[PDB]
Amino acid sequence: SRTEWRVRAISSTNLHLRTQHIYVNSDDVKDTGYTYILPKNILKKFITISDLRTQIAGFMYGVSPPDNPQVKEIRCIVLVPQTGSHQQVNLPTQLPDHELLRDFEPLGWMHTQPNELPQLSPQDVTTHAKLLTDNISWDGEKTVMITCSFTPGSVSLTAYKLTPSGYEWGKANTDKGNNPKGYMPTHYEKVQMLLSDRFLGYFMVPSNGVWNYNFQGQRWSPAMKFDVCLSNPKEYYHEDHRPVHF
Repeated sequence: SRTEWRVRAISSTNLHLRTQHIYVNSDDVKDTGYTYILPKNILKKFITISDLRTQIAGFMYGVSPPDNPQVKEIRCIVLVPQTGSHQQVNLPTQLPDHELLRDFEPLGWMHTQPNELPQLSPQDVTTHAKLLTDNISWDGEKTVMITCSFTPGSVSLTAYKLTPSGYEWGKANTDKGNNPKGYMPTHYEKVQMLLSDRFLGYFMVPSNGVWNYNFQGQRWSPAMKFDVCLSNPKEYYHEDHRPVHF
Protein backbone atom coordinates (compact mmCIF):
# COMPACT_ATOMS: atom_id res chain seq x y z
CA SER A 1 0.00 0.00 0.00
CA ARG A 2 1.47 3.31 -1.12
CA THR A 3 -0.90 5.14 1.27
CA GLU A 4 0.11 3.02 4.22
CA TRP A 5 3.75 3.74 3.42
CA ARG A 6 3.09 7.49 3.56
CA VAL A 7 1.18 7.13 6.83
CA ARG A 8 3.96 5.11 8.51
CA ALA A 9 6.52 7.58 7.25
CA ILE A 10 4.48 10.30 8.95
CA SER A 11 4.03 8.61 12.33
CA SER A 12 7.73 7.69 12.34
CA THR A 13 8.65 11.39 12.41
CA ASN A 14 7.57 11.30 16.06
CA LEU A 15 10.47 9.02 17.00
CA HIS A 16 12.49 12.02 18.18
CA LEU A 17 10.12 12.36 21.14
CA ARG A 18 11.57 9.18 22.66
CA THR A 19 15.04 10.75 22.72
CA GLN A 20 13.80 13.27 25.26
CA HIS A 21 13.57 10.45 27.78
CA ILE A 22 16.78 8.43 27.58
CA TYR A 23 17.77 5.88 30.22
CA VAL A 24 21.13 4.18 30.65
CA ASN A 25 21.49 0.98 32.68
CA SER A 26 24.84 1.23 34.49
CA ASP A 27 23.55 -0.98 37.28
CA ASP A 28 26.34 -2.85 39.08
CA VAL A 29 28.95 -2.81 36.34
CA LYS A 30 32.46 -4.11 37.14
CA ASP A 31 34.88 -1.30 37.97
CA THR A 32 37.41 -3.07 35.75
CA GLY A 33 37.44 -2.23 32.06
CA TYR A 34 36.54 0.54 29.67
CA THR A 35 33.87 3.19 29.91
CA TYR A 36 32.14 3.95 26.60
CA ILE A 37 31.07 7.47 25.72
CA LEU A 38 28.36 7.71 23.07
CA PRO A 39 27.63 11.16 21.61
CA LYS A 40 24.02 12.30 22.07
CA ASN A 41 23.88 13.67 18.54
CA ILE A 42 24.39 10.29 16.90
CA LEU A 43 22.25 8.34 19.37
CA LYS A 44 19.36 10.72 18.61
CA LYS A 45 19.88 10.52 14.86
CA PHE A 46 20.13 6.72 15.15
CA ILE A 47 16.73 6.66 16.87
CA THR A 48 15.04 8.98 14.37
CA ILE A 49 16.02 6.81 11.38
CA SER A 50 15.04 3.57 13.14
CA ASP A 51 11.83 1.60 13.52
CA LEU A 52 9.84 0.47 16.56
CA ARG A 53 9.31 -3.07 15.31
CA THR A 54 12.18 -3.97 12.99
CA GLN A 55 15.71 -3.78 14.37
CA ILE A 56 18.48 -1.83 12.64
CA ALA A 57 22.16 -1.59 13.49
CA GLY A 58 25.41 0.22 12.88
CA PHE A 59 29.08 -0.49 13.53
CA MET A 60 30.85 1.77 16.04
CA TYR A 61 34.30 3.31 15.69
CA GLY A 62 36.09 5.62 18.09
CA VAL A 63 39.28 6.77 19.78
CA SER A 64 41.12 6.71 23.12
CA PRO A 65 41.21 10.02 25.03
CA PRO A 66 44.84 11.08 25.70
CA ASP A 67 44.29 11.34 29.44
CA ASN A 68 42.21 8.34 30.39
CA PRO A 69 43.32 4.90 29.08
CA GLN A 70 40.10 3.39 30.39
CA VAL A 71 37.80 5.52 28.25
CA LYS A 72 36.66 4.86 24.68
CA GLU A 73 34.72 7.55 22.88
CA ILE A 74 32.46 6.47 20.02
CA ARG A 75 32.78 9.01 17.19
CA CYS A 76 31.54 7.20 14.10
CA ILE A 77 28.66 4.89 13.29
CA VAL A 78 28.52 3.02 10.00
CA LEU A 79 25.18 1.83 8.62
CA VAL A 80 25.67 -1.16 6.30
CA PRO A 81 23.17 -2.68 3.81
CA GLN A 82 20.83 -4.59 6.05
CA THR A 83 17.54 -6.25 6.83
CA GLY A 84 16.24 -7.25 10.23
CA SER A 85 13.37 -8.55 12.29
CA HIS A 86 11.98 -7.91 15.75
CA GLN A 87 14.63 -10.32 17.06
CA GLN A 88 17.79 -9.57 15.10
CA VAL A 89 19.59 -7.70 12.36
CA ASN A 90 21.19 -9.27 9.27
CA LEU A 91 24.55 -7.79 8.30
CA PRO A 92 26.86 -8.61 5.36
CA THR A 93 29.84 -10.74 6.31
CA GLN A 94 32.10 -8.04 4.80
CA LEU A 95 32.97 -5.34 7.32
CA PRO A 96 32.98 -1.71 6.15
CA ASP A 97 36.30 -0.51 4.74
CA HIS A 98 37.34 3.06 4.04
CA GLU A 99 40.44 5.18 4.56
CA LEU A 100 38.57 7.33 7.06
CA LEU A 101 37.70 4.27 9.14
CA ARG A 102 41.11 2.60 9.19
CA ASP A 103 42.49 5.10 11.69
CA PHE A 104 39.67 4.58 14.20
CA GLU A 105 39.39 1.69 16.65
CA PRO A 106 36.58 -0.75 15.89
CA LEU A 107 34.45 -0.61 19.06
CA GLY A 108 31.69 -3.03 18.12
CA TRP A 109 28.09 -2.35 17.19
CA MET A 110 24.81 -0.86 18.38
CA HIS A 111 21.22 -1.75 17.54
CA THR A 112 17.60 -0.91 18.29
CA GLN A 113 15.28 -3.43 19.88
CA PRO A 114 11.44 -3.54 20.30
CA ASN A 115 11.41 -4.11 24.07
CA GLU A 116 13.72 -3.97 27.01
CA LEU A 117 15.00 -7.44 27.89
CA PRO A 118 16.07 -8.87 31.28
CA GLN A 119 19.08 -10.45 29.58
CA LEU A 120 21.17 -9.85 26.46
CA SER A 121 19.54 -11.85 23.67
CA PRO A 122 21.07 -15.19 22.63
CA GLN A 123 20.99 -13.78 19.09
CA ASP A 124 23.14 -10.80 20.05
CA VAL A 125 25.72 -13.06 21.65
CA THR A 126 25.82 -15.24 18.53
CA THR A 127 26.03 -12.26 16.18
CA HIS A 128 28.83 -10.74 18.29
CA ALA A 129 30.78 -14.01 18.51
CA LYS A 130 30.62 -14.25 14.71
CA LEU A 131 31.87 -10.70 14.24
CA LEU A 132 34.78 -11.46 16.57
CA THR A 133 35.93 -14.77 15.07
CA ASP A 134 35.81 -13.46 11.50
CA ASN A 135 37.42 -10.09 12.10
CA ILE A 136 40.94 -9.99 13.43
CA SER A 137 40.59 -6.22 13.93
CA TRP A 138 37.89 -6.83 16.54
CA ASP A 139 39.42 -7.00 20.01
CA GLY A 140 37.14 -8.91 22.38
CA GLU A 141 38.51 -6.77 25.20
CA LYS A 142 37.19 -3.55 23.70
CA THR A 143 34.37 -4.33 21.26
CA VAL A 144 30.86 -4.11 22.73
CA MET A 145 27.15 -4.15 21.93
CA ILE A 146 24.84 -1.30 22.79
CA THR A 147 21.15 -2.15 22.82
CA CYS A 148 18.71 0.72 22.33
CA SER A 149 15.46 -0.71 23.73
CA PHE A 150 12.22 1.08 23.01
CA THR A 151 10.25 1.43 26.23
CA PRO A 152 6.97 3.30 26.70
CA GLY A 153 7.57 6.90 25.62
CA SER A 154 11.34 6.48 25.72
CA VAL A 155 14.53 4.55 24.91
CA SER A 156 16.73 2.52 27.29
CA LEU A 157 20.40 1.91 26.61
CA THR A 158 22.73 -0.81 27.87
CA ALA A 159 26.24 -1.85 26.84
CA TYR A 160 27.59 -5.39 27.05
CA LYS A 161 30.81 -7.27 26.43
CA LEU A 162 31.09 -11.02 25.77
CA THR A 163 32.82 -13.17 28.36
CA PRO A 164 35.47 -15.68 27.24
CA SER A 165 32.90 -18.45 27.75
CA GLY A 166 30.19 -16.45 25.99
CA TYR A 167 32.48 -16.15 22.99
CA GLU A 168 32.94 -19.92 22.90
CA TRP A 169 29.20 -20.60 23.18
CA GLY A 170 28.29 -17.96 20.60
CA LYS A 171 30.76 -19.30 18.06
CA ALA A 172 28.93 -22.66 18.20
CA ASN A 173 25.27 -21.67 18.64
CA THR A 174 22.99 -23.07 15.91
CA ASP A 175 19.40 -22.27 16.90
CA LYS A 176 18.10 -18.76 16.34
CA GLY A 177 15.24 -18.48 18.77
CA ASN A 178 15.10 -17.38 22.41
CA ASN A 179 16.28 -20.38 24.44
CA PRO A 180 19.29 -22.11 22.83
CA LYS A 181 20.95 -24.90 24.81
CA GLY A 182 23.74 -23.91 27.20
CA TYR A 183 22.88 -20.20 27.19
CA MET A 184 23.81 -18.56 30.50
CA PRO A 185 23.86 -14.97 31.83
CA THR A 186 27.55 -15.71 32.48
CA HIS A 187 28.22 -15.54 28.74
CA TYR A 188 28.15 -11.75 28.77
CA GLU A 189 28.90 -8.85 31.05
CA LYS A 190 27.54 -5.32 31.40
CA VAL A 191 29.98 -2.44 30.79
CA GLN A 192 29.94 1.23 31.73
CA MET A 193 28.56 3.66 29.16
CA LEU A 194 27.81 7.38 29.11
CA LEU A 195 25.52 9.37 26.82
CA SER A 196 27.18 12.74 26.37
CA ASP A 197 26.73 15.85 24.29
CA ARG A 198 30.31 16.93 25.03
CA PHE A 199 31.35 16.11 21.47
CA LEU A 200 29.82 15.00 18.17
CA GLY A 201 29.95 11.77 16.21
CA TYR A 202 29.41 11.19 12.50
CA PHE A 203 27.74 8.74 10.14
CA MET A 204 28.90 6.77 7.14
CA VAL A 205 26.38 4.95 4.94
CA PRO A 206 26.57 2.77 1.78
CA SER A 207 27.93 4.66 -1.23
CA ASN A 208 24.73 4.00 -3.18
CA GLY A 209 22.74 5.92 -0.55
CA VAL A 210 20.73 2.90 0.63
CA TRP A 211 21.23 1.12 3.96
CA ASN A 212 17.71 -0.09 4.60
CA TYR A 213 16.87 -3.19 2.53
CA ASN A 214 13.93 -4.34 4.65
CA PHE A 215 11.63 -3.68 1.66
CA GLN A 216 14.18 -4.89 -0.89
CA GLY A 217 15.27 -8.21 0.59
CA GLN A 218 15.88 -9.64 -2.87
CA ARG A 219 18.77 -7.23 -3.33
CA TRP A 220 20.40 -8.19 -0.03
CA SER A 221 22.67 -11.12 0.78
CA PRO A 222 25.30 -11.94 3.43
CA ALA A 223 27.96 -12.00 0.70
CA MET A 224 27.15 -8.60 -0.80
CA LYS A 225 30.06 -6.19 -1.17
CA PHE A 226 29.77 -2.44 -0.70
CA ASP A 227 31.60 0.84 -0.14
CA VAL A 228 30.72 3.61 2.33
CA CYS A 229 30.87 7.41 2.49
CA LEU A 230 30.25 10.25 4.94
CA SER A 231 26.61 11.35 5.02
CA ASN A 232 23.51 12.18 7.08
CA PRO A 233 21.48 8.89 7.35
CA LYS A 234 18.08 8.57 5.67
CA GLU A 235 15.03 7.64 7.79
CA TYR A 236 13.56 4.13 7.72
CA TYR A 237 10.68 5.09 5.42
CA HIS A 238 12.76 7.36 3.20
CA GLU A 239 11.73 7.48 -0.48
CA ASP A 240 14.81 5.49 -1.47
CA HIS A 241 13.95 2.65 0.90
CA ARG A 242 10.59 1.66 -0.54
CA PRO A 243 10.12 -1.59 -2.46
CA VAL A 244 10.89 -1.65 -6.15
CA HIS A 245 7.08 -1.81 -6.41
CA PHE A 246 4.10 -2.37 -4.09
